[PDB]
Amino acid sequence: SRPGLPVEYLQVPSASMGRDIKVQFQGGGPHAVYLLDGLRAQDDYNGWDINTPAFEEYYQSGLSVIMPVGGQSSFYTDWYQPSQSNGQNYTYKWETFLTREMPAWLQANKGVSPTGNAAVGLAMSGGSALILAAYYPQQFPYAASLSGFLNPSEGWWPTLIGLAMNDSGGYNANSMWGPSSDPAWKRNDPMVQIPRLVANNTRIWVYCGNGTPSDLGGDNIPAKFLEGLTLRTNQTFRDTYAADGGRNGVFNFPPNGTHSWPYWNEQLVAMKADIQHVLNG
Ligand SMILES: OC[C@H]1O[C@H](O)[C@@H](O)[C@@H](O)[C@@H]1O
Repeated sequence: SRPGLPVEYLQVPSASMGRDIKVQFQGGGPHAVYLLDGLRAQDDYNGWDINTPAFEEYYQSGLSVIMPVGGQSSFYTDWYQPSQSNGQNYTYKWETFLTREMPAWLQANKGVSPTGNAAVGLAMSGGSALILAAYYPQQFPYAASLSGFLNPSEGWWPTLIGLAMNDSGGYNANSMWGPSSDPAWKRNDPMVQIPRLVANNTRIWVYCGNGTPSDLGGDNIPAKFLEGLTLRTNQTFRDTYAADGGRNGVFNFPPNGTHSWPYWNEQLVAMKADIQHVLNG
């Protein structure tokens, strides 16, 4: 990162996962932007730090920046069981980590507020961000989804998500939310949870690109299909939000936008003033 940036790397114990979770962190205010990674999340650095100047862009913004590290194919959710076939030796509990363990550690050690924050996700974690806002409104009054999979329980989505998770580290969607008919699928479906976002008055920022090249993952899915379905589902989400009385959203579907880190970063920059005004202001 740019010289002079007070960027830290932390080891935050997760009791629920029985291991330490690495977290990249920049201070600068009591409230924070949680920057969530995609399907191919690595164990060294969060994709936002690898691919974008996020820390530099939010330096001296009055907001802290939190980039959890790890959780390949996790959907930032609490799984039913260890991923069956790839030999995972514990159960992912990333919702517990993000909503309890991590904010408790950051509050106790640094004074970061557990409440009044923003969740910003892309691709895999676009839906995660909205789900976090749906069920933890005090923690996340603001959520952004950038090229997110916003109707994971519908139609071919469980199949596509299963394919993409397998293509990213051999993870099993069935171990995560059960068979596609299990209640966990709808529970974690932003489209289904729109009325929670409306009643919570969540400030939502929803971007979606189209075409190629793509950083969505799921490269094992026939060319162009995931990229187009992601757009169509985002458009349906947009229409449904309005139909359900939603009145606190920004929807950015620029025709030249792609599902790629450069556009996701452009959106992160574009929403900065928006987050500042909503969270601080
Ligand atoms: O996400 C934050 C959670 O953990 C914090 O430690 C609690 O103080 C509370 O603010 C919340 O239950």
